[PDB]
Amino acid sequence: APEGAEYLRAVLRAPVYEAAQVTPLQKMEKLSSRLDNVILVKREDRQPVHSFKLRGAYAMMAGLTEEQKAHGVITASAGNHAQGVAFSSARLGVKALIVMPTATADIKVDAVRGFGGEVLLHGANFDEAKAKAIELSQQQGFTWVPPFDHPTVIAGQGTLALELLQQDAHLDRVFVPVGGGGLAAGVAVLIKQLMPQIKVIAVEAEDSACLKAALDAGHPVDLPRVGLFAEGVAVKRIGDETFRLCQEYLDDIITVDSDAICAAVKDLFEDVRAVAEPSGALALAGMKKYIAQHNIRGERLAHILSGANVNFLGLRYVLERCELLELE
Amino acid sequence: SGAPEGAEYLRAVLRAPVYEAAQVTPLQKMEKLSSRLDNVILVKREDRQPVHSFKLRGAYAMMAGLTEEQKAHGVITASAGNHAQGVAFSSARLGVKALIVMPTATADIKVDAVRGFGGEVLLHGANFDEAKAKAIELSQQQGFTWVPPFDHPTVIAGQGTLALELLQQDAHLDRVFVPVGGGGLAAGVAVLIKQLMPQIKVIAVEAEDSACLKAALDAGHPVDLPRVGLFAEGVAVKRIGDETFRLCQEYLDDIITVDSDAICAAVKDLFEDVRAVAEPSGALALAGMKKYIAQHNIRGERLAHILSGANVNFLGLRYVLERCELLE
Amino acid sequence: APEGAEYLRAVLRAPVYEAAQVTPLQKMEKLSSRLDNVILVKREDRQPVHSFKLRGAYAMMAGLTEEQKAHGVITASAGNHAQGVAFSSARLGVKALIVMPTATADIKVDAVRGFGGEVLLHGANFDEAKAKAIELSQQQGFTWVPPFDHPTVIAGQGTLALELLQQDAHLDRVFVPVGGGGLAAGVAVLIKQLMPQIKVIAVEAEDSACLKAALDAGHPVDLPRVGLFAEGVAVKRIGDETFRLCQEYLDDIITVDSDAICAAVKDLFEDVRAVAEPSGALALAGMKKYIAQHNIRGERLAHILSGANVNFLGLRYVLERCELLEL
Amino acid sequence: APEGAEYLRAVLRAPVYEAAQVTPLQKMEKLSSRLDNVILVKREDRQPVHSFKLRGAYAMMAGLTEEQKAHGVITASAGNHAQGVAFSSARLGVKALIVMPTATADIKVDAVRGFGGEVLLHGANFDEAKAKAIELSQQQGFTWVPPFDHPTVIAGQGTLALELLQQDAHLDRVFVPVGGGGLAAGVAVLIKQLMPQIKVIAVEAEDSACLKAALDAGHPVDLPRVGLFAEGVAVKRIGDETFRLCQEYLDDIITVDSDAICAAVKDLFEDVRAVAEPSGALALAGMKKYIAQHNIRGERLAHILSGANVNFLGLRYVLERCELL
Repeated sequence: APEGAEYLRAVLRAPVYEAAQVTPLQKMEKLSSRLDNVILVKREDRQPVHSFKLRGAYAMMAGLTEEQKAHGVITASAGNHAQGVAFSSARLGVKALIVMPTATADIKVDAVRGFGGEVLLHGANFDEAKAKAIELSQQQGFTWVPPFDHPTVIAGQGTLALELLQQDAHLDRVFVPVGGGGLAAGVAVLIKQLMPQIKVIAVEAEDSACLKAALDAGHPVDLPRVGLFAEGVAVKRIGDETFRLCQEYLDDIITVDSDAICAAVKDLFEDVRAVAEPSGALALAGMKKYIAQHNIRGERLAHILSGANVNFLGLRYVLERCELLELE
Repeated sequence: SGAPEGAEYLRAVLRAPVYEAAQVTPLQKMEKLSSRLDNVILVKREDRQPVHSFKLRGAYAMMAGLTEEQKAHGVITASAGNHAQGVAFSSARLGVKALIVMPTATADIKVDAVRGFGGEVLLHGANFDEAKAKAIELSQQQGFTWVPPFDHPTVIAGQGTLALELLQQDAHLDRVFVPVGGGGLAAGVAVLIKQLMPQIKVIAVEAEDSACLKAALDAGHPVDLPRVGLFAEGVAVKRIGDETFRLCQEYLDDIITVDSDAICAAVKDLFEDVRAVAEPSGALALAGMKKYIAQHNIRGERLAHILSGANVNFLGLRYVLERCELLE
Repeated sequence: APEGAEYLRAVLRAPVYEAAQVTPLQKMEKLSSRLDNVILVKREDRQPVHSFKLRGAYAMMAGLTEEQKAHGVITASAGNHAQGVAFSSARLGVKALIVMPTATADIKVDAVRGFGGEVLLHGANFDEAKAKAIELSQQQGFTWVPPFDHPTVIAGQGTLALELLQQDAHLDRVFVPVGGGGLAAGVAVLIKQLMPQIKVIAVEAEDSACLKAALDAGHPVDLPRVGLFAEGVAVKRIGDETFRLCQEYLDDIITVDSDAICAAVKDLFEDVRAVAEPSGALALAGMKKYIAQHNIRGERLAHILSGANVNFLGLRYVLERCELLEL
Repeated sequence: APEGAEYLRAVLRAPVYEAAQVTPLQKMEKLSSRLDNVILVKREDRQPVHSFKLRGAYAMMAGLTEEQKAHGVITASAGNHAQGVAFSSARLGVKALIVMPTATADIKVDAVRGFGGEVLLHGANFDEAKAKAIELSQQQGFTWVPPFDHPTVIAGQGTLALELLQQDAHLDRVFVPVGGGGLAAGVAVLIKQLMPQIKVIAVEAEDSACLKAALDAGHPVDLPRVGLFAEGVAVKRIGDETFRLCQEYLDDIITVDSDAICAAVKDLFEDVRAVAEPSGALALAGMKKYIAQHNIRGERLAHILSGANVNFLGLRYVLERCELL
């Protein structure tokens, strides 16, 4: 449980650039002209695993002891965290086992194996895959790699915000997607240590708003049901350490429905020619709603395209909603 | 430079200054498709060009070859898509005025793409034919040099640089599959390869409802098609070019046609193997190759196709995805 | 006189990456095994102008007022600062006049002109060139671009240190060449705000040690004579604001002679295939002498290759001294 | 003894881009203004081993059978060829032994070891190291990787000329340095198959003109003494196949003295900021002499910076000659 000062030094020490790279901060030209603001996208889809999660996973796994590395790492994931851990394991020479639910698509399982990870199909949902991963952790001595709730993982995602401040120090507000809150905690703790004038706003899907629920209650709480449309942010309970940072450093939170998310997927395809996954377009959808609700004009605003690992046939849903939005 | 022989085309391909605007594009193995089809299946990534289609090669070679008088008088063409984007980019890079005529009903995103590349756009006509008629009239009135989309020896040599790159990126290639609209790309690839590695088979691929080259090969000369399908916009060509048909009839090894559903399946294959979203004409050649592999029971070979373009309407993707879902 | 926190925010705000770029931090293999330390070199020669000075020049010039750019900028420089101001003016669309001594090599003034700067040849030495530059500045109203003594110039150079910390946070010590003191002040203030456990060592040539003289006296002092071998560090008086920061944040200082500098040129050519100018190999020379004097083993030590704009014929002196060392 | 058409197909089939890269063709701005020609330099010093030799070595080594690769490769070289063979062996996963004279400088032995080659120091000169290389080849079954006299080596270097034609098709003349003639043969045969109107001119140091000697006699002869200043072109006898191709396809040959080479080293340092070794500046020197001898103006002229693996202390002699000029 470090203070902001220690987090800043951990962000600097995190060796993310042995696996991840500095990603472009690109102006969205069509959307900037339309919304009377300078809107910039942090293109985390350009990482080797096509999401940001490589940063925190590699940071945590490089920081393990020689003993822990020799016994390998385990985790449970539906996709993006699995590719982060598989890729980091190949680079570090460490055995990695990823438990995924039995219903996981072959393309996702293949991607994890292609990056050098061992895959175990187990469980009817993510909760049963995580139970198997923790059980196997204690039984066979694998080290558990948490997808968000860990200071070294938060520091790793914080490298993203450090790049932002050097790529554009005149930023006014940064919009961050939230699942368990690893990324939001890293961005918010880093920015509040270096350039606290910049507003950090968390964005959540309406049917997956576990941080909003935790903020309302004043502590982490379980959601009764989590929507599955945005896979990456389908988290039932915000993390303990991530909530501590988010409750302390976030300036605001906003929620958006499936329609806004799909509109943002279309916006990013037309402005930067990338197909974001729904959780990758989430922060943009929040920013667009924030801009209208608060009548924001003349500012420099950034959102994180956090991932672009999309199911091809799953794009039918996104495109159908976009067609339905045209009819109105 | 009116009806050149093979040796004169070869030297023309070396002389085309395409690398002042275009770039050498990757030749990638499609891993999933290669393991599934028992061949090494490679894709030439022409979507990686600055205008996201190969048409920059022919347009820039032809426009850079014009006299100092013609350049000072500017160029003109009629197009709503890739050819217009290639002419606009070339004119910006050569510092030459370019006017592009499009039908008044053309979508804003198409018009703005050509404008963003540096081309003046004149909206005129109720269809492509009237847009072309205006452009030819303005060519006679105001002295613009018309830039043909395929039927020109310098345009053909410009596209031929694609095949010269292929021979250096993989000289162990067995067969190359090429989409055909008016025949410019196929003529350049065929004449180049038959001058340097004649043992490589070059096979043209056409949409069933847009096969003006199969019609011209059946008749022995260029003929007009009654109706042309519009699904694959890039290859919606009513009549093959005179010079391209001369080279295609002389140097092609085979031709094949595929229906809309085969194209849609190819779009899905390219999104899952190389993470690109091809437009229908850009997946045409892969559709052609997959039918050819099955009809001829081909195994253990090295086969290449050209992803010729990736300028896609986002909302147009829902038909492609609907057909893919019906395909299982 | 900003505080450490203000310098940190100034470093982050410095728009240096509109002109300069992030330079490699390379390991020197041959030297590392020989001296039993991991020795890293920051390759500032890889900047478009082939010295670090682009960072501070562009930051200061981008930060003027629209009125100041309309009137233009002036500076006096013998080489590397001139190419930084020339390049920054072309990128910013600003008029730049550079006063250089009449004896400046044609290759140096052509490089400044090639980068898009007006050159005025005047003066028997750098002093008379600076005097004419300040004179034209008061008369015609050109904004003077200081080579080192300016918070925004210092903040610009500080971006080098911020890169170092993200490229290797397990560094033990960083060795910095010192002329006027802007780079050493940027590097030292930045690192002491973020990773104060890291040691920052200034390195000066013996016949140009105006920071050593200033530290001995407790204030900036004038040097009677300054050696001209290492052109970039041939400064007679340390800057006021750079001295304040250097006195406050530096961990140590060391001086070296012409033989050490020439030996460090040979080292850099054989390990990383670069021809450093004498000022660019200076920090390495200090590092080697520091390692021996303090018996340093098993540490991670970085120096800055600050520039590689060498007069070809001027290399005879360096090669001559290296042959004498070989004998 | 393949024909021109066969070499062309060899150049296309050479898999050089698995180890080597397409190098820049750069205009020399200062020298182009001074000499009233567009003077372009092909920067083969930017190859991973800092010489063109990685092209020929990788193409030959990749063309070996699986059994040959399993038995390993051997060569004799104290400089650039050693680094090319070493680097190719690391990319192909093949064992390589390199025999070098016992007096070879440490930095040269370490550069070959760093690229992944086994070094055996043996012999009082190059001839004694080569004899040990062939001996170890005949006993243990190492495949001998020739530095120049081999059709696949020649076709590997010829990729350099195929790049040149696509980088600038309005080239008038190309100048190539010659040691054993593998580079010149590959460049000359490639260009004469595709754009024969382009002149190819061999350049040789006077102290090492084994190709001019072979052309005078009409067949490969032995040079009595060879100059060692330009190490990479210090070859006693032109190859058999490289001479056959050079004699048929070159347009001209020109020699230069040491001072011309030194002046060219200074020109390249001031125009492109590289320190060429003497063999790498040889082509430029020949081109400057050619330009004056034939009053060439307003043309597009290319030379090959063939290598920049230089001895630092050796620069003292070059610098002294440049000050005297």
